Amino acid sequence: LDRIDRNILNELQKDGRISNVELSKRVGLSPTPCLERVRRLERQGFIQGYTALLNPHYLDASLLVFVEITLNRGAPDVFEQFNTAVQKLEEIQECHLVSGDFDYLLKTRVPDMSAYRKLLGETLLRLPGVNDTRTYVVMEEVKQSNRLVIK
Amino acid sequence: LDRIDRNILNELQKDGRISNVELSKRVGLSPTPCLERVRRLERQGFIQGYTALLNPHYLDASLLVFVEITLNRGAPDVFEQFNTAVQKLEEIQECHLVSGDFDYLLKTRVPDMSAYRKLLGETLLRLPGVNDTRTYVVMEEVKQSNRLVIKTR
Amino acid sequence: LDRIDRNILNELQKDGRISNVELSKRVGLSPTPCLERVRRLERQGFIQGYTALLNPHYLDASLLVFVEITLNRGAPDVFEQFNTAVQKLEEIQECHLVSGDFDYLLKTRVPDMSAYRKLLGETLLRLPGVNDTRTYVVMEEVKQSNRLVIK
Amino acid sequence: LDRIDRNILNELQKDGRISNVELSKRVGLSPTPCLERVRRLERQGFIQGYTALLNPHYLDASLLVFVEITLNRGAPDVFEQFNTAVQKLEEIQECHLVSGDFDYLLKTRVPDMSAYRKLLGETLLRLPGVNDTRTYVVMEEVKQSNRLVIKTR
Amino acid sequence: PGKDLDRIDRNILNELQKDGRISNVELSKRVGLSPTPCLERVRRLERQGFIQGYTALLNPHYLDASLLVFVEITLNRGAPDVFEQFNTAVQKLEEIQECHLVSGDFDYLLKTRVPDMSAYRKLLGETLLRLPGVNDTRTYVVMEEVKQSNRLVIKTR
Amino acid sequence: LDRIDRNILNELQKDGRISNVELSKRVGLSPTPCLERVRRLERQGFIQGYTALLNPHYLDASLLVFVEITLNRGAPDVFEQFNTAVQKLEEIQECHLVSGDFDYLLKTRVPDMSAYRKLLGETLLRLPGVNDTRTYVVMEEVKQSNRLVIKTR
Amino acid sequence: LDRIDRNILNELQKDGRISNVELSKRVGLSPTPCLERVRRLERQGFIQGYTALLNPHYLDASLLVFVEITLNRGAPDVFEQFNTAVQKLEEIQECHLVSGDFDYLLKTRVPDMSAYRKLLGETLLRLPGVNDTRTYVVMEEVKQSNRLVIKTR
Amino acid sequence: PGKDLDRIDRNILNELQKDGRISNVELSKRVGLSPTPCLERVRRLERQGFIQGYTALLNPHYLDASLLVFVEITLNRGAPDVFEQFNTAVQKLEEIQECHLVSGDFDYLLKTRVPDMSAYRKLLGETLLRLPGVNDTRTYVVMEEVKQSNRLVIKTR
Repeated sequence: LDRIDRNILNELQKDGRISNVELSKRVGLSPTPCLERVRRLERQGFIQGYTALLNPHYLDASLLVFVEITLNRGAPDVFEQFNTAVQKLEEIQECHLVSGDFDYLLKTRVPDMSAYRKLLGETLLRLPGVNDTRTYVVMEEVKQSNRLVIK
Repeated sequence: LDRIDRNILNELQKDGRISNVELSKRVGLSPTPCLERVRRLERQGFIQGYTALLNPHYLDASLLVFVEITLNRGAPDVFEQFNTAVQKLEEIQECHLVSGDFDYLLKTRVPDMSAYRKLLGETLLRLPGVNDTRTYVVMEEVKQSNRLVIKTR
Repeated sequence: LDRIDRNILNELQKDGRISNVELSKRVGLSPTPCLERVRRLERQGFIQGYTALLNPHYLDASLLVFVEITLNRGAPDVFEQFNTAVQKLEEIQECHLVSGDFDYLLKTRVPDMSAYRKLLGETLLRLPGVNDTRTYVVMEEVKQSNRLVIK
Repeated sequence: LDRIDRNILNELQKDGRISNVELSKRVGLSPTPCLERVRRLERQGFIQGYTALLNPHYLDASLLVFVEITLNRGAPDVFEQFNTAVQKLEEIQECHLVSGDFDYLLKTRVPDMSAYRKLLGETLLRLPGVNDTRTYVVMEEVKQSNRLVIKTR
Repeated sequence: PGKDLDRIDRNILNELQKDGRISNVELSKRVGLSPTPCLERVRRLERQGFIQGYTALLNPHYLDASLLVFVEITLNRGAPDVFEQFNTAVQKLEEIQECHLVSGDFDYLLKTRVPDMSAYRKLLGETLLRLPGVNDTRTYVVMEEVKQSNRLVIKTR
Repeated sequence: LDRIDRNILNELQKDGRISNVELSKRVGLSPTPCLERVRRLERQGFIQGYTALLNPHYLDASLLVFVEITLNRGAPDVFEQFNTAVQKLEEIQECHLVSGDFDYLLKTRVPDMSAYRKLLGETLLRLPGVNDTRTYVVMEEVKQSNRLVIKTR
Repeated sequence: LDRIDRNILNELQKDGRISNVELSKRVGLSPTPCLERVRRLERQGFIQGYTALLNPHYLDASLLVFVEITLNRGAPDVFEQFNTAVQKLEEIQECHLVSGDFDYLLKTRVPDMSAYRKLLGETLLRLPGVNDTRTYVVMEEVKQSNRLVIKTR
Repeated sequence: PGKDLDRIDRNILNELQKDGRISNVELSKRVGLSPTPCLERVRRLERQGFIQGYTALLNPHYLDASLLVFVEITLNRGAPDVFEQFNTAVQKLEEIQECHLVSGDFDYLLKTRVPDMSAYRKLLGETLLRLPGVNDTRTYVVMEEVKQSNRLVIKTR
């Protein structure tokens, strides 16, 4: 939880394609000193992993859509079971248990407007305990970065 | 739109921090032969870039919250203004313009439940055009991966 | 308004590509007798015209979307002017002045989810007098026939 | 995806009832040379078919009305059932499955305002799954053309 | 252009509604024809259905019913007859003079007349919300009645 | 209030065209006796007058439509203007000023849906300072009686 | 009610920890005199007791959340069960049974948003015959005083 | 794991809330330490902020306030301070003991106490709906109070 590392944190999420060469340079250390420090950050918990970003506008997935799901609270394992079922599906980026008129907010991604339809009713609406599902297609995404705010 | 490149992609996202040789190790290729190919993907538009994923639990953003915002269609630049004004605010991660009741959906991470009350109506409600702002706090984030679905085929 | 013509009406909208050869045959007359009758129906008002149907799933227009528009009643020519402005736009199949929470129901058609966005705010939301616009994209069209019901 | 075929299409829709030669008259082609080409479009999938457009004002369908229907998500076959049950009803023209509040949008033409009250709750409300049905009658239809947008280019 | 409604029967109708107690004799004078021909005339109108009946008008102020209020009933459909069950259930309460099934955000527009506000509050819910399956209700108390005439528009040409 | 009177009113309300010889038989009294009572029952102000009921469907007013009208909150006088200016309009059968999200509620009848579109805007929207105007066509007028509730006890 | 008493209550409500020597100075009377009054003021039942106010933020209860709970309309006894079974739950600060779209309203406090997710479902959803359960986290508790309104006049 | 709250100050707190009039002496006995050390102890707690103050509890039944009702206020945002203007405006009416700004379908959850139903009806609108810009309101009358304790949860370990 050292403060000096915060720089190694921001730059790292800024360009995962930065080896000790440039990573352990812009910071203010040598290719070994803190490069072993950013390594410790990978185990400490900070860095959970690394990944590359892509533009679905290319790979069949140029269509993003959110889905509000409201399932009827029946058996105590209502959510527990749901979560341990929705995760087993990769065609859905996110999913959160919120508070209000609905319970979950899935963020599924698909190619065409036709694809999504097929996703729901076949599996999405086939999830355990679902009762109502309001679909919201995004006509324009103006911001999307899992990057946090490191000072 | 290549074949082997697909596995390349799937591999890079399954693990971004990979060495040149390792990146072309279990893919079915030779070191020098195919490891720089990724550059054409980065030049064209396949690879948008690379980034590290940190745990918001161990950083100053332990709390997450969504918001349904509705912009008042006053001037045609109603949307244009919102967009070119919400980006500057690093407090919010994802921002979308959807169809339906509300118009925008913002996924924001405020360190504390109060911080959000602060973010809201001090830099949030004061956004270019806005009628209502229904907020939905997340009690349990169960899935969160910006990873797409690359399928060999 | 002859009854016997109703058959010539249904078949005609059933296959516009039916010349006197087959059209003036299935009915029960000769290639001349009523073929001159279906001609009269074209002037009488019944037949307004003929057209061919296509599947946008091919030609860039595989994305259909409805838009509820609610404009603030300001000057008496509020609708009059609107209608004499929205018609001058071809990228919109239908448009009706309804009664209720909103005033109009446009049926615009476009290629990608990105196209539509560009349509609105640039022109759609630029229409004279508009104040609120709720967008509804169709994820699945299960029926679409301008065909009426002739008995 | 041809060039001249585009003008062909635009012409056919601008006027379906056209003779073989006339269909290839002002397009920039010769009679026999290009008039049967349309067949490949009809065989492939470009031309869905031809139809005549009659005035609902002079027929027994002078009145038009839209309806926002919401189906209750009970069984996954909730949609499948609605679909394979609304087609059989020739009383309704267009039926769509949209996203948002309600789920379906039906454009129907009932001869008289009463006829609709009849159509509704006698063959309408009794459809496979349904919670609410908000109706919006049309006071003035200003635009109605199934014509698409073919642009030369 | 049909209907073919007698140029004279029209005036008859307009007259009867304008005044529902007019004598046939005077009536026949106001329309021209002899008394007898007018009687079997209004009769054939009162027969067909053009005329549903006659009634007297009372002052909603001289009798406990001064307060007039409108209500909007948006009910939940779930028994393909709900609109019928509801309808054939509001015809039993004289405390409501008009019930209509309109399109839009709500389904029913009711016109109710009660003496007090608390008289309405009573009618509301204790008999109103309890009506055949209904979600919520919007209430609009009349502040002033500028126009109110059940008179139709007979085109006496 | 005289019970026989209250009974006269009721009977009369049920049907006023009835003869005194009949109205007398109902209340159980000689013709003249209460016929002079129904007379004073008028003069006093209990009976605003008599009228016949006509079926709109048979004539020309099958389309009954209620309109919700709101006025500009600017000049306060507008309302008083609106009032004495909306009575003249024959097509407007009833107009009430209520308290709530809107200001007035007009009950109008017309033949064609077009007729309405004509009324609205050519004269309806041109009314003394009008802001909003929401329309509600009726699908079924399940009840319409100006009859009050008199208790014959 | 004695004005001095009503004044004693109020003063006491404002702050009860104050000494009698002080509470006596406020009401303008010798210590003993009304100190015996505040005593009978207790015994009678006007004062349910005394308590200190603690800031939740400082301790561990910065997340205050209200939950709307509905029960199964089956067995009527459930409610009586729910009641005497929900009091034991320390995390549930307040529970009221109201009339409306839902049955109860519980005010609970927890440290982490996780803590809530834990409560809800592990014990909260396991309550005596519960049907629906809508949660409402609070962003700002702008007012919280069990103080009543006593009129010192 | 911080805060570092004295194992003894905790019991102090729990005690003070359990009973707000306890004598310091008795208090010091209940926690162990001598009276004096306990006094400058509760003081440093009453100083920092752990303790906001002391109050007596009155019977909402022996005083006109028997009826308790909850209301849900969903207001319209349009003056980026509306939430502040509203908040700093509900703190002037003692007839409302709890006002919270929660997420979801509505914005405010208020807890109001009035003697009569008509007393509430009065508070409602005449002072309620008139509050700093608010759309509509939902009302929930308490039928029975099963649990009600402002007591927090001090972990005396």
